[PDB]
Amino acid sequence: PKPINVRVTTMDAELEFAIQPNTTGKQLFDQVVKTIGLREVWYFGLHYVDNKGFPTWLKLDKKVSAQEVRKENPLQFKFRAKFYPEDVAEELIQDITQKLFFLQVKEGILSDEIYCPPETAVLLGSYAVQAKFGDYNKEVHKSGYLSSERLIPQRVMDQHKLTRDQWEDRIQVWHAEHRGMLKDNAMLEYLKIAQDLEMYGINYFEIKNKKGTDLWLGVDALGLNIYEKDDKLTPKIGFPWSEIRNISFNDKKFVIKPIDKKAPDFVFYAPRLRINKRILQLCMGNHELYMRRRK
Repeated sequence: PKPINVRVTTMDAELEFAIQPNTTGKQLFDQVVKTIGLREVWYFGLHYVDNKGFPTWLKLDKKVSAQEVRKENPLQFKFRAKFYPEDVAEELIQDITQKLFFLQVKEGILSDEIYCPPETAVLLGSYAVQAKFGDYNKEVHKSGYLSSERLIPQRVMDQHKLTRDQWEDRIQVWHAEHRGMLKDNAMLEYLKIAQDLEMYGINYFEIKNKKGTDLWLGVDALGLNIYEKDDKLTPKIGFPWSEIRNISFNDKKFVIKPIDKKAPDFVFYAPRLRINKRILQLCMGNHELYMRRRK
């Protein structure tokens, strides 16, 4: 039948090939991972922009052609991590997987999505520089060698009095300390530091309690967190996956039901059904992976 042209990018590559009207999301996903030689498939998914302009995750047990992908030639998909390990250093197996996590997390730090304090930004940048440039080399890494790099999150640059040049100098000092460090190990060290950031690995959603107070829900590899609207850093209430019997989803509502029956149910409301559906998907996926690491 009539071929459908698609294009899939990962953090550092683009793939372009054709699929058929009957091709399922799983079949497309399978073609992608096999092409790049990635086997740790449980972390990843394909997202696309729907016909209304909303980023959406591709459903694997459904025809690609049946999912309202923005109609264009080629269809555009991004292959990205949807789930994060609990500890990158002990769980990730392949260099490719580790690289794609490094690139994706670094993107979120450099875009200011993931709050990073200044000294951490400098340490992180030093590993990214070691990964990209290799060992510091006086001979070729002369002043301004970091001039065209996005090194530091803009919000960090903005809340301080240092200049671009001075940030570079701080990174260079740390870059010099990493001498001999192989690229894959620099990426791993980067991820070990980022993992410790308070906003790392969390999807945030606007929600309200029954009182109508505006809050945030965070969903991550470890469980659920409830935050006050003005502070995404420090949870007010935490619900580890180990402590959750069930999360019921009814229309716009959610109800977190504890394993400990002596604890009460916690009820929340999300503003749009679209968002609620995605909360459900992330809860399901993270809970499922949580069980695996333990058994």
